[PDB]
Amino acid sequence: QVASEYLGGPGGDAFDDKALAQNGDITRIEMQCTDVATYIKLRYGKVDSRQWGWANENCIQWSKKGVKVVHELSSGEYITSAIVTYGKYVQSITFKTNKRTLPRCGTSATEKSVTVLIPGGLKYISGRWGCRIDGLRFHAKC
Amino acid sequence: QVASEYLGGPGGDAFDDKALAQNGDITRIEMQCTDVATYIKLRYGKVDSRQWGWANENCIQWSKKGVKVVHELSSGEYITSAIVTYGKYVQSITFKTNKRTLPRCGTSATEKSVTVLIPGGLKYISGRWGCRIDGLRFHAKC
Ligand SMILES: OC[C@H]1O[C@H](O[C@H]2O[C@H](CO)[C@@H](O)[C@H](O)[C@H]2O)[C@H](O)[C@@H](O)[C@@H]1O
Ligand SMILES: OC[C@H]1O[C@H](O[C@H]2O[C@H](CO)[C@@H](O)[C@H](O)[C@H]2O)[C@H](O)[C@@H](O)[C@@H]1O
Repeated sequence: QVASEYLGGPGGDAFDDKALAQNGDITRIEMQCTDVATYIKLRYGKVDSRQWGWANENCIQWSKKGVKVVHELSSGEYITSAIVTYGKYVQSITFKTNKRTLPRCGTSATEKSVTVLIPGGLKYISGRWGCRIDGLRFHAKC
Repeated sequence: QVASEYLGGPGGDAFDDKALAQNGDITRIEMQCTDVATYIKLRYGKVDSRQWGWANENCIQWSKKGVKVVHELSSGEYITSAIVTYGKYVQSITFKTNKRTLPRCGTSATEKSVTVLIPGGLKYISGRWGCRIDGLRFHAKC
């Protein structure tokens, strides 16, 4: 059960998709994307997680909201790396799969950048959330 | 298994430790170090690789040489992060493990930098080499 280091800060509430991933492979990525990433929501098999971020509409006081971005993954498509910029919060996320690169969620990439290899493909994510994505951790199929 | 991008230039000869890595986890890191890193040589279990770099002593016409730096990894110690600065060649390499940060090899770190995180630990390296380290690629365990 390999896992990256936790990337981000201590705010928000803890979430962990571990149990949900027992449905199977990640089949879908949903995020909300502006100058930063404001939520992430993965689908394991047929089942979506909760919306991890943009806890409520009044969050518009502390950041932009953004556009709902979906990447449906095809059979046998696995997320094998992520470029993450982060500090107190997750700022931007760029996923790469064994089949294609995907656009960055979060047009600003000015904070500390890190390229995370995800051995075996991404199995699931954990992290912390509130108005946005306080932090992420990548759990690998390894 | 999952691997990073190739970091560096097109010169030298390709090398690949994949087959050697079947002999075990990385137990030792040897590099030659001046203002830049001029070779790298890992040990996989008890099996040493060839010296990847500093092909011969007249390489001194094209860069400084540097000193031999050896770091032995303890049992259960693995490389979780590599900061590489590079351009036409690899310039500097800073390894971090799950137990410590090792000193940078290559005192100059002015070239383009990338921090590669490897959850579960680096399994092996590949790349290109001649008088120095033309390029490096990092391979995870799955
Ligand atoms: O509701 C008041 C606060 O809203 C935000 O704080 C929430 O969301 C943050 C980012 O996800 C979390 O770090 C934090 O713990 C949550 O309370 C806003 O960022 C705060 O500045 C507001 O005080
Ligand atoms: O053999 C003379 C050459 O030495 C150097 O080139 C070798 O090492 C380089 C760096 O590792 C490689 O890029 C190159 O492929 C090798 O031939 C030097 O860089 C050359 O100028 C010399 O001709």
